[PDB]
Amino acid sequence: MKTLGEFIVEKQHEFSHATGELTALLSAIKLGAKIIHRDINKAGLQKLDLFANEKLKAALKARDIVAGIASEEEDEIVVFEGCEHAKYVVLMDPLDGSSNIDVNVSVGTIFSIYRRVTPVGTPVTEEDFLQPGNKQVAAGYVVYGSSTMLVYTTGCGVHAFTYDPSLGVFCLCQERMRFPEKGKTYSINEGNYIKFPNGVKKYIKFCQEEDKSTNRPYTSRYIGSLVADFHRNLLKGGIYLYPSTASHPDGKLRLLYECNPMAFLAEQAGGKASDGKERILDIIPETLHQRRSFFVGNDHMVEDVERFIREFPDA
Amino acid sequence: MKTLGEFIVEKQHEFSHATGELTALLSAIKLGAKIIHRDINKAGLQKLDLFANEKLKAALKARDIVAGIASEEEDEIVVFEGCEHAKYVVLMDPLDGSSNIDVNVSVGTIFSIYRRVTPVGTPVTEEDFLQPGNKQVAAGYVVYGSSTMLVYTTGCGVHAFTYDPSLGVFCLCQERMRFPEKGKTYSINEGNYIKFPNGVKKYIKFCQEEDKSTNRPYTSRYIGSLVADFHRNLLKGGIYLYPSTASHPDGKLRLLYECNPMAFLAEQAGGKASDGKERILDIIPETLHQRRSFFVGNDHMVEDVERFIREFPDA
Amino acid sequence: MKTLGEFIVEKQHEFSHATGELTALLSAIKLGAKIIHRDINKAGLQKLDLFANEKLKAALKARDIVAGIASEEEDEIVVFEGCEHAKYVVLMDPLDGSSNIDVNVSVGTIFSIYRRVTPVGTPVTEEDFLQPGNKQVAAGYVVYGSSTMLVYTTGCGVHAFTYDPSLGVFCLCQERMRFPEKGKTYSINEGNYIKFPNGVKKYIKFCQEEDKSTNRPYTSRYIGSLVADFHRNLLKGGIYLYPSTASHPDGKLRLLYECNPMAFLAEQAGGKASDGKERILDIIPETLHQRRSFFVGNDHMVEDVERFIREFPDA
Amino acid sequence: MKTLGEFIVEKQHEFSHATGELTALLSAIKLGAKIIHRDINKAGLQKLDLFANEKLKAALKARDIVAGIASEEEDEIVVFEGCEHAKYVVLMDPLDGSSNIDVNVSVGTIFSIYRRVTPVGTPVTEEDFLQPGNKQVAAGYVVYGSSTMLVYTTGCGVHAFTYDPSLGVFCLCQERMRFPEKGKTYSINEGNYIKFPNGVKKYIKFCQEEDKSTNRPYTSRYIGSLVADFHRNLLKGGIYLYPSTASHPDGKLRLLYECNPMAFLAEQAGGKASDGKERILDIIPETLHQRRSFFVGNDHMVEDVERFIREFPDA
Ligand SMILES: O=P(O)(O)OC[C@H]1O[C@](O)(CO)[C@@H](O)[C@@H]1O
Ligand SMILES: O=P(O)(O)OC[C@H]1O[C@](O)(CO)[C@@H](O)[C@@H]1O
Ligand SMILES: O=P(O)(O)OC[C@H]1O[C@](O)(CO)[C@@H](O)[C@@H]1O
Ligand SMILES: O=P(O)(O)OC[C@H]1O[C@](O)(CO)[C@@H](O)[C@@H]1O
Repeated sequence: MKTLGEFIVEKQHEFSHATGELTALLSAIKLGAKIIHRDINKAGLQKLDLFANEKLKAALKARDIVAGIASEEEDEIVVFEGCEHAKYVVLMDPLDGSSNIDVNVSVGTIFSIYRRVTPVGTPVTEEDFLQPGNKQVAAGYVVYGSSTMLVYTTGCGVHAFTYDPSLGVFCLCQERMRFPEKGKTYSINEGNYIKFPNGVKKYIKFCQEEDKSTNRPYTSRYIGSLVADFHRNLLKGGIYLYPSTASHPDGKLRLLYECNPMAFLAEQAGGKASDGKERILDIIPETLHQRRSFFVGNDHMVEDVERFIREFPDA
Repeated sequence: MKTLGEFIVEKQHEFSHATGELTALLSAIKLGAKIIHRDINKAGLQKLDLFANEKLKAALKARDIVAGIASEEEDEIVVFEGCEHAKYVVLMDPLDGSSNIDVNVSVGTIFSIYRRVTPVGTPVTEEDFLQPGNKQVAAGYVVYGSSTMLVYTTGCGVHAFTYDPSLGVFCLCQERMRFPEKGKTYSINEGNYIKFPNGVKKYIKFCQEEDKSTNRPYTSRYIGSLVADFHRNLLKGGIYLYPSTASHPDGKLRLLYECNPMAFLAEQAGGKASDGKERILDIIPETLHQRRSFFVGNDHMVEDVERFIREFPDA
Repeated sequence: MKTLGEFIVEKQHEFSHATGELTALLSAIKLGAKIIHRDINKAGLQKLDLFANEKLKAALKARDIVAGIASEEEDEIVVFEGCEHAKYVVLMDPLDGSSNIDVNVSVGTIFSIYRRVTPVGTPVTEEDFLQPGNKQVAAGYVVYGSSTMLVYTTGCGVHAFTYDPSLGVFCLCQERMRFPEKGKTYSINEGNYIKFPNGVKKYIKFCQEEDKSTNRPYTSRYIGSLVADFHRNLLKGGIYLYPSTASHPDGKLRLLYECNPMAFLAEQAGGKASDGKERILDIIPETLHQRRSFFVGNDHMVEDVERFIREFPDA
Repeated sequence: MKTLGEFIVEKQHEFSHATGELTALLSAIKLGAKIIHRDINKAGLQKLDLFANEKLKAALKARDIVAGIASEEEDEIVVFEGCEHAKYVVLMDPLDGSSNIDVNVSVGTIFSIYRRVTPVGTPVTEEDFLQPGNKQVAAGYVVYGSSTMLVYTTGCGVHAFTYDPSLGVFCLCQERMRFPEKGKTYSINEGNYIKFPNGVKKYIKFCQEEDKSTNRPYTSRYIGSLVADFHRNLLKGGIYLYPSTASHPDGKLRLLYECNPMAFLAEQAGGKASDGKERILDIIPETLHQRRSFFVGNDHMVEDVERFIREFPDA
């Protein structure tokens, strides 16, 4: 058995070799993950979003390693007083899958870590949080399901750890997660069908056609939690889609707090992350809460989606 | 706080007032639930189906309260040697949602309890397991999600309990679960679209139409675990569908191990359970592993499905 | 692995064959044990005595199996309203080893169960609680140490179970506990030396003499918790002593809440329990809070104590 | 609530301000503590000494922060291959209180940390482990009792943390532990009376005299585990004694693995640690497994012991 902290130490080559800092950063994350897990694993016994938000903020501030954070739950960025010396910033989706807490269905936490651009000693600015996904030095998520797992990458593969309640520690369970050769599952809220872009509706149809030669029709799975749907598709192969709709002209997901980190992860796993046309990681952010269409998963599936959008433009 | 065992004692009027027996029966179930939960909550650290199966069988035999069991994992019924005196039989789906174990997604256990028809002292026969759903004296499920819960009914409402890891006991969290007034979510594997009965495809379309007056289009949620999808729809309102397809001419779900218990539960919660035409609970079983189309959830939604099937017969 | 409840079922011959009742009784005890354990295992994170007291009382009342209880923490007996039909009474030392809670040292719970003498339907009276130890139908203790264990007897051996935090259940770990052939440890608060009866001081000296032929000098162990000292001496052999002193003319331990149950246990394990002269179990109680000198453990050691008291009377 | 790791960060002034290293060191310790706790909390469900030994060694090697270790269970010192660059060495008593594991009585782990004297890059030598107690830069213990706690010091007070099973993390419960103004408990194995040094026997007598003005006679407590007896005496006041006997001419405790660390702790808490004549921390070690008489606890009590030894020399 190998713990997360022991793995961090063992993989010196990652994170620009600043091993000491990576341990402090993830230590904050897992502590928050342990705390949130505790409240969630006893939910029965707009509320937990705030709790997760506060717990993660406080833990990150307590390691005196982060200069400030950006949260999907907050309007502005949060500058940690006394941490003007820190050189890292974190963006996070404290609790992804809000509609799943009360139903005892999987939810998760997403985090994205960037190295600040603004001078140390001084206070961080939106400038530090509006960097393109391709500049992240770290990203990952925590999934609170039948078991609680932490998954992350720094640019050298996707590593997964499982919390062992018997010990109270996270243990390595998979060192190099990779999408399988092909996918056969699509995850999308088909309820919003009529309002989907025409190219996406064509793709859906494609998925439902009978062609055993290509494993079609595909299987449909949609948990309602991006972290949970992503996790499954990475292990079993599949694609997750959330295009623009009536309610969300520019998609629903936040580009900075959700799209980029999951994109950095999908890619490090051999997958692909797109907004239907361009690479999510190369998009230049314009606002802190900018949303974006998201298509992530097996490369061939995302490509298919991209192709249908091409051949069938304008919803 | 009130435990499951203390609730059993307090609700003497239920289970034909044979309180002592109900406690032994559920004690077996929760023990199995605790054991399975342990292996599942540490899965990372066709396999668990067998483990759950053996654990539940052994626990039920150890209470010397059940005469024999029928399992979805077994070809024949299991007669408990030395229990020919027992007067109850149990049918069970040890682990529902096989495709979810490896992905850390919710799975569950389903159980159905009948009073034997064959004379005590003698060994139980399929006759005891081929009774119609409306004769069950008890039914329920265990859902292993962000938290582990046990849900059951004996004919007087649906009761839910949450496992408290801090104590190692199940506590009441909801004494009378009821479907809300209306539902706005449909759960079905849309991947199998083209092969669905024509009436179901029409219903799907119905669900996707824009009519704010009726909360349409509906939301789409499909976890892939019947227990998890059912649980959510009961708390939030919704319908779960699994019609006949190419792969499953008579639906996929087993009538005795899955349909009947969930049906007894849906009904006790104010919902409705149908195979598209008739009431699941009044169907006379023909074989031990008989499958059946299943439509369960809010009454108005099931009725809609029934109506479309009527107006659009033959797939 | 075998659980406590499964062991209860398997040993039908015990408890006058009223198996159903024994399960309800111990179920109350272990629930209280689980609850107390939870608060104790997080003490750091005259107070717990009250908490343990209330929790045990409530659990016993909730099984609707006990008519009333007598507690070392209470002045009077407690009559359970609505339980006038119950036919069992319980005496208990909710938290034995008060001076050990704050220091993270072992403490325990002791319980004694009698069948009532007064007519059912009517309310129990002190008469039901002032019966001699030899009439107990059940007795045992819970020890909260490095691990939490429940130990009990109904008159057919001493059975021990260990709480498995991984499962949240008590498992059999020893079905027939017996004192070893000989003991080599004495447990007494030697601080109260000068005030000990002369016969006891002689015995102490005896214990400290050099005579390898008899394993002397003996080892001295005194945890300060009767349950913890008893437990060790039963597994490893030894004697526990608490004679009369300046502060306690009639010993410190309560005859009904501490002496009798531990005596019933010592005896069932092949040991012996005395007040220095007579058998604890045959003493006729005079008051609810009557105290008594106590000498329990390996038979040969208790006999030695009895002999010195004889040869050296009057402190 | 504040975690151990967050406290480490907050107390930068300690450990020569090399905060990053202290976190890695204690991280190893607590991981070992979590692992051992797991096996101990399920002992029922010469053996654990070895298990604790291996687990602690491996954890320390995995942080790549220690150059080598000295264990009470090992004949020679252990040089960590690949860690010749490390600049810290650790001496440890993996499992203190061997005679307590099987009886579910408290046991603990003791550790002592020194900065190496030999050149980095090269392999550590006994020279690095034979330094006097006053050169330790860190010391502490883990006590596995009703709850599991970690206690340590670097020279600025004694800090205690309690493991929270609900979270799987150690939380601060006491930042500055100090012996109370006076003590009233003595901990010694009085079984070895006749062979004790004459001065110690006089002290024992002293402890048993009646003099309410000085809280005499004192209370006697002896758990059999040095870590557990020490812990209690520090919280409640008291003295722990283990003089030379027939079996142990130079006392039983090891000077390096037990005496020094506990001494560094006693002192940092306002107490005193002596071998009956000189200060334990200033003794120059001669051998790796050198034993020594030990008298630790409230300063006035140790002084009394020292005085009686003076006035009554030669056993
Ligand atoms: O309810 P909808 O429209 O399907 O949105 C679900 C999506 O929203 C989120 O809950 C929040 O971004 C995602 O986790 C999930 O994929
Ligand atoms: O993979 P499919 O065809 O969607 O089937 C999923 C269904 O099968 C089961 O896993 C087994 O009955 C159900 O729990 C679930 O609803
Ligand atoms: O503090 P003392 O006088 O040694 O008494 C300790 C005894 O008192 C109790 O704490 C209470 O009866 C026992 O558990 C223990 O054996
Ligand atoms: O069995 P004895 O001689 O009292 O020795 C007990 C002492 O030995 C140890 O178990 C080992 O050093 C200590 O923890 C304890 O204080």
